[PDB]
Amino acid sequence: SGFRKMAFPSGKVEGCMVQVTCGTTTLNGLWLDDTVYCPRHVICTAEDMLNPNYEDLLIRKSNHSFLVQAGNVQLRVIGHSMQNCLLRLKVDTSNPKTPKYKFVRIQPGQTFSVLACYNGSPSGVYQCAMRPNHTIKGSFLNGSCGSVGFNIDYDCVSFCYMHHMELPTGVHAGTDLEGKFYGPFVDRQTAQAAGTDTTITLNVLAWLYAAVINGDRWFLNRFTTTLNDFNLVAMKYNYEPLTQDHVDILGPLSAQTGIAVLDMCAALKELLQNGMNGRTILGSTILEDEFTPFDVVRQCSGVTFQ
Amino acid sequence: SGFRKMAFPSGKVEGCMVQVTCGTTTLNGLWLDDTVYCPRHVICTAEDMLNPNYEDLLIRKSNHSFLVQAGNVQLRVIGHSMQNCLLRLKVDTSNPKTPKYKFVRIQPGQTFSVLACYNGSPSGVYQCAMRPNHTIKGSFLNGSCGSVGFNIDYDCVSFCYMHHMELPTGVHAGTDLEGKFYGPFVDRQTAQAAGTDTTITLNVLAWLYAAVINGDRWFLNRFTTTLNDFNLVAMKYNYEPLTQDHVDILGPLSAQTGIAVLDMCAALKELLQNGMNGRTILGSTILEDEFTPFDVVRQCSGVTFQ
Ligand SMILES: Cc1cc(S(=O)(=O)c2c([N+](=O)[O-])cc(C(F)(F)F)cc2[N+](=O)[O-])c(Cl)cc1Cl
Ligand SMILES: Cc1cc(S(=O)(=O)c2c([N+](=O)[O-])cc(C(F)(F)F)cc2[N+](=O)[O-])c(Cl)cc1Cl
Repeated sequence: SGFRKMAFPSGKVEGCMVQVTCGTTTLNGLWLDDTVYCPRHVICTAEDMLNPNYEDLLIRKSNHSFLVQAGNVQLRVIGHSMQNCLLRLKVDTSNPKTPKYKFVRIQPGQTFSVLACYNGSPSGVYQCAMRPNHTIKGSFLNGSCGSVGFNIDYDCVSFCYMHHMELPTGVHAGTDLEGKFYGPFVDRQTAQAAGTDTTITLNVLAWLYAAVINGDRWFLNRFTTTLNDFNLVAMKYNYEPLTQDHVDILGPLSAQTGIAVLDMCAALKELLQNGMNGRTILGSTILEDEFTPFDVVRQCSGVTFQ
Repeated sequence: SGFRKMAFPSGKVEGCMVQVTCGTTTLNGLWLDDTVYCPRHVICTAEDMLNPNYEDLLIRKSNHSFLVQAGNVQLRVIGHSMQNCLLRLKVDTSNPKTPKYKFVRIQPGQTFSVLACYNGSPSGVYQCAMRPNHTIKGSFLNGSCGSVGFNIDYDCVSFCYMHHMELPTGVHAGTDLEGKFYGPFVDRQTAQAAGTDTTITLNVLAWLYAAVINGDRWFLNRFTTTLNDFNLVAMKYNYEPLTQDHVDILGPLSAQTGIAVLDMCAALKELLQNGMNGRTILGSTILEDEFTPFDVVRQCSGVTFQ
């Protein structure tokens, strides 16, 4: 029993973190096989960040412009290229600790683990959801950029995030491991801001199913609702519209608990209109939206506490 | 910016997790040098758990009664002893992945990282506080016992918890790595229950300092208080009494933010009596008590957002 925001064990990623230095700028890189990945912003100087032309800044560099440090060992760069907002540095040593991996572009609403790192040294690990507005509420200080986000699937690490910037509201933005930003953000100093966000409806419903699996039914009711009537309430409370696809995804959780998805939606509607009346759900006084259906099935028992 | 419950990177502990089998019972063990540590409950049968005599159950075992599996490799037990509520199995191979480590007995209020494990395979990692009533609000299913709790100090892993049981309220209990239980619990099936708990005052104050370091001052006020007047309010709201030692510990955070500890206590008192009036603190609608002063200094910037 219990229910916590659980991260994936981080060892397989820890063995991939390196330090990349260009000029006066140091940040983190990801070393897989004979390639190091890092934010291309490493090549900017303290006067370059307003309107840096990365094509122009990079042509002016050589392989030995880049210092890559793996622990106390210095790796030699024998090649370099730009891929979107990342640099790819070829090095003369293949990472012996390379795990099985893939690069994936995650969808909004989906969760992953972040290994926060400074100067190539892992510092902490925590779970994050990709917000609908394509930012994450991370925890990051200066020098964290190049820290990565991942999920682990058996022995395979699916890398999905590399950190690049903090936005004015203190939330965070970055790219996939192909260097394409999540969201409309750019790696230069502008007036960019997070767009308005919304609550991840599918994840709140997932979490209500987790609460029932863990033995709590207090918030249920005798009503049902149609998708459309639910969605009228949803927009009132700044929730994502629920779709038939989302209803289908909740099938397994619905089967395990014997509660119809649209009946759970009726419960949510009531929670939204009436509040929680001093009560908690899985320890929480608020409706949580950073657990996916997948996250609930991973962590919760396969047999419910009836 | 941001503020999250951050766990320590778990790789150094992942390389220490093994599977221990005796009879029909399988659970997790911790392999350091040539010793495997695990809960002594591994030697009970399905009819032994009411009043097992572990001295009696163990004398009846040999070294080959125990099957220890490290990944796909079988370790051979060449010795065994009981230390309080743990077994210590000597094996014929020293763990090549042994990190620098120590065993520590943590105090209530203190936090650590849990590496949740099943059948010797790490599954997830999350941060926990040792409650004043000596339980933890973990997330654990059948087969998690022998999962460990730890803190990491440079390259040194300080092991402080090994998991043994779930109590009737769904909270968790275990021992230090000398096999001594935290709390009055015993490793047998009885009517034992968690005693009443209280909020960790020192940690709530720490977290209020974190909120100010991160730029938020809304909850402050123009008042101060004495220790004694604060403590009158504290017992009303089921908070730990604040002591001069706790005031002294908050010194560094007090200096960084320019807010006197007893002035922050006046703020807490007001929060306790008046509520949060629809507002949040570091994203939270409630007062959080699972971050220590140490945790705040580890994660927060050393320069406050004035
Ligand atoms: C990719 C990257 C960006 C920055 S940044 O200078 O700090 C930065 C950037 N940025 O990416 O160039 C954009 C923005 C904004 F415009 F999006 F707000 C804000 C910041 N910032 O936190 O000062 C730093 Cl230091 C390091 C890296 Cl690796
Ligand atoms: C050390 C240990 C205990 C149990 S236990 O059978 O599950 C157990 C124990 N226990 O430790 O013997 C005590 C209590 C209680 F009395 F404290 F409530 C409750 C349980 N339980 O969750 O069924 C299991 Cl399976 C595995 C281990 Cl390694």
